[PDB]
Amino acid sequence: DERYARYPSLAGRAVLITGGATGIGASFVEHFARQGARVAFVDLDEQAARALAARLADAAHEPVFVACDLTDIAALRGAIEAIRARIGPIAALVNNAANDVRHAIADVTPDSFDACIAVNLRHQFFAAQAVIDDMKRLGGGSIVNLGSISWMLKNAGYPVYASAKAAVQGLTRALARELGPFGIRVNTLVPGWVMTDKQLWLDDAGRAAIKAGQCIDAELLPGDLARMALFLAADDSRMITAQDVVVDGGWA
Amino acid sequence: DERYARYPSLAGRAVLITGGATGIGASFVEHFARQGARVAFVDLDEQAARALAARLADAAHEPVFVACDLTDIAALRGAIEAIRARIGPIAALVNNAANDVRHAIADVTPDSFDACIAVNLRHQFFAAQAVIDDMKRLGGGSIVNLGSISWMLKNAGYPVYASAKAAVQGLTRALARELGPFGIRVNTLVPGWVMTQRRLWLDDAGRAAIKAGQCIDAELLPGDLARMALFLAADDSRMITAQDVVVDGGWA
Amino acid sequence: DERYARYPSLAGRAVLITGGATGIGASFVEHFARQGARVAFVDLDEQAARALAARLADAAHEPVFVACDLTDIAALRGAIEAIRARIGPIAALVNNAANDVRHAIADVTPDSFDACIAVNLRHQFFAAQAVIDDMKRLGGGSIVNLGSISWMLKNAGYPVYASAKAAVQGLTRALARELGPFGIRVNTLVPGWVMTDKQLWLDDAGRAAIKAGQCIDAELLPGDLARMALFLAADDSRMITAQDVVVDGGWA
Amino acid sequence: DERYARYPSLAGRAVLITGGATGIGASFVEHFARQGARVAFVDLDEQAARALAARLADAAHEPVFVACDLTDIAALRGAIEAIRARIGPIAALVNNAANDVRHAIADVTPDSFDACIAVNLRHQFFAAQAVIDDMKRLGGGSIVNLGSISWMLKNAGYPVYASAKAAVQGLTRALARELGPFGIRVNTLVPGWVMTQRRLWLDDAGRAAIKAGQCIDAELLPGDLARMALFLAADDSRMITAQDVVVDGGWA
Repeated sequence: DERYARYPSLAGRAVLITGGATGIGASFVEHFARQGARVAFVDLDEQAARALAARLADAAHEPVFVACDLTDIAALRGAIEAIRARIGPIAALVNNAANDVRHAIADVTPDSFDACIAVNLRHQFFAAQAVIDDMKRLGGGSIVNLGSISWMLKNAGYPVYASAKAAVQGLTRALARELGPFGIRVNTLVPGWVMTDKQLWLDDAGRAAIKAGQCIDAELLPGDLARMALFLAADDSRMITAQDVVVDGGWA
Repeated sequence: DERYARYPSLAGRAVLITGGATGIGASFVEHFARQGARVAFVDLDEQAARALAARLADAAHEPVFVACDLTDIAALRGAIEAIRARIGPIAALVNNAANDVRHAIADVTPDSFDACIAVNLRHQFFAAQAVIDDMKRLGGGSIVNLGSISWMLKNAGYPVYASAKAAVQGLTRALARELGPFGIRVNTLVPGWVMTQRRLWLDDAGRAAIKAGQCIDAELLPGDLARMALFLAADDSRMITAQDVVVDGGWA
Repeated sequence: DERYARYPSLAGRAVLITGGATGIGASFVEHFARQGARVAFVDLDEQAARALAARLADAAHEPVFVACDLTDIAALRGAIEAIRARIGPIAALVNNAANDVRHAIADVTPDSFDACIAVNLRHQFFAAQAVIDDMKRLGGGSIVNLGSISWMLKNAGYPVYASAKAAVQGLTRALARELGPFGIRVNTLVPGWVMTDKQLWLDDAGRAAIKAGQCIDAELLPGDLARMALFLAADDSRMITAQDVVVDGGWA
Repeated sequence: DERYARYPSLAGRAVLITGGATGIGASFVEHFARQGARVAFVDLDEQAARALAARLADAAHEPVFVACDLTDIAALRGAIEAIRARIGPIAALVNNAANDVRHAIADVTPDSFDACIAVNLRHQFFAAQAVIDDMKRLGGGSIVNLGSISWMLKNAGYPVYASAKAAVQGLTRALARELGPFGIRVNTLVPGWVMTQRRLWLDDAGRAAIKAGQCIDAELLPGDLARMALFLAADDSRMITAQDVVVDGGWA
């Protein structure tokens, strides 16, 4: 859309997005590709991944995909290595992959707790760990960790997810301190209730909750999040680090 | 600088900046003018205002201004009315004017308290009040209120300034709730220690404090803040409202 | 009530409460009096003040009252002087007086803005200013500034009140830094929606909002706030300073 | 110390503390025991646990304990069941056990990540899970989760610990929402730099950092935290839930 910004510093920039095949992940892939970045992404959904790359084949750089289960850290490290060979040293990382499946407090088991941490928090740390050397060599970079307003609203229904997403604050801040001396910014990008393909299907009370919660009476869309990530990855935000950057219509 | 973003939605957009003639105010005026906006500003200092407009006369629109004292709400309102006559309805307001002069707790008088509130907080409210109808007519807009990390760091030296700048949170949030039904966003933009003053001129302890405080060991510049204001005023940030948008190298 | 704490350090302690005649102010007066403190309070409502002192005449110390309009700083300073003569150097100050009268954005005038700041924020600063020397002489003390969840929830209906109450954060933090070297703690005490005599009179939507907002489905009462203030004024909280101490059932 | 509060509601109250044998854990055990509570604790170190109970055998109730490894959720659950047999239904839980061992970003492995989450966050969830039914039966209760200012200060040196301690916010808030309908409060208790280590033993720079950070130039002690936990577990704090209750001298 011609109304929105063009970021010269993203042209040719190596950008890695996790969980990139669907949802806001796919919006990140599309937006970066349309800015001329050299995008790569990982996901489990190979069919969706191929579709996304195909509809972006007319970008400056067709996005690169590697299938990966991000609960498997060895696999993730291998995928990042394979990606670096194709797009070069990673300059921006969007730690997006998540799973907000509901779970009752009483039903949580040690294994289900661990799985929730694995699919929401743990890979953010290990993906960051794997790109630091690249960013040092580049003279800086930007790591964008996906958070959530879930815990900020004190939502019921998924206590380990709320915990995992609040954890991102600590991850972001700790990494920002250690990586800032190398020009690496680390920020948490916090979506509100994003209307995706998966998310008029609510009941009246759900619509009322969004309208009462948000200050702005409009649907939050993937592109709202993606444009914020563009700015955070671009040179334009070089002194923004350790922030909780909330894009939510004013709810939380 | 050709590395930074261009925002097509700012071309021709009417933007009003308070305290525009010096400091970060002048950086906001210049950045908006260079994006092609129709900029107006107010400032106490007619000479500084004249100089700023003159050196931006080669922009798409030469910035216009009214010299006045915004502790005088009648004068502020008259200035905004005169500006609206010259640039049309206001689409973005940057509520920037401030005065951080130091004051000891014991030296504060009722008059000096009131003056500090007048020059730091009060005009933000009244400038906003004066542009709401324009933004409602336009179908949206963006109000950017300047905050400060002073109170976040619990700085000594200016307790009424710390109070006035913390107050901006409440102003922002209250306005965001009432104005959001019309597509008007209201955010607080929070600078760190901006080198308008510079690190080199400090003593060893002063330099050390900034280096220890910030995550990134680089000088924060007016342009870091101005680029964030561009994004907040542009269509790109349509669902970002009620935020404390901190640009400070990771200090606060 | 015999179930609640007894604070030995409050016995005989000089405690000043502003706006003490009604509402949570009166609850502070009662609670401190029942702990054996030497209480004084200021208020405009002389009838209510006399009633409150009369029903507490059987405490260790009958509370002392001085009528005062806290928009008049000279009067406030005079009242504090008169109070010090009766209860001794002030060891704890509860900056409680407030007025949350609703006001439309469009209806705010320079005078009404100023009056809202005067009756909500300004006297907190000046009462603090007037007790610092006492607390230095005592070797420490505790200043408790009343805040509000209004601005935290981004409530509509009173933008200058929201601003004034957010300002308390800056006041508290700035004072905490400067006064901490003298053992003076400064904290913001933040009530939720307190059910007072003034506040089953809501409509169904109002009750639903409180039940949806609070985590705990019970009425917040003055005593919930008053017990927190006891702890903050007592020796028990000697290392708690610069906090936003929220007592609200989990809403904000 | 006769200067501090006595909480009548803690007499006979069943209180469970994790990591009870050392550090602030032992201070919690002692303070609750001296208030007349029926204390139980778990700890890895059977010898330290035995010593602690022995030196508190003159309390109204000698503390009881189970030595176990709370990275083993089966063992934790078995311990809590054995404790409930000995002290009755649990009315207050202090989720204290932690390990802040330093770790370089590059040295973190999947195993070491998981172990850090296990010893800092995971057991908080499972201990809470194990006491909910008791608190529902009792008609209320208090769960106090230990946080940290580490991540608030953006400390380097232990990124997974910072992550795990930030996660506690989400755990607290999520549990507070679901448990509040039963009168169960859930709060995060956040210590500063507690002198368990002491200022005198630091180098000049270390002392300076605490003096510059804290508003109050005094050593934070275990008792500062323990008294706050008493208040949070006592009836006195019945409407305080979902909070980050920071006891840190004004640093964070």
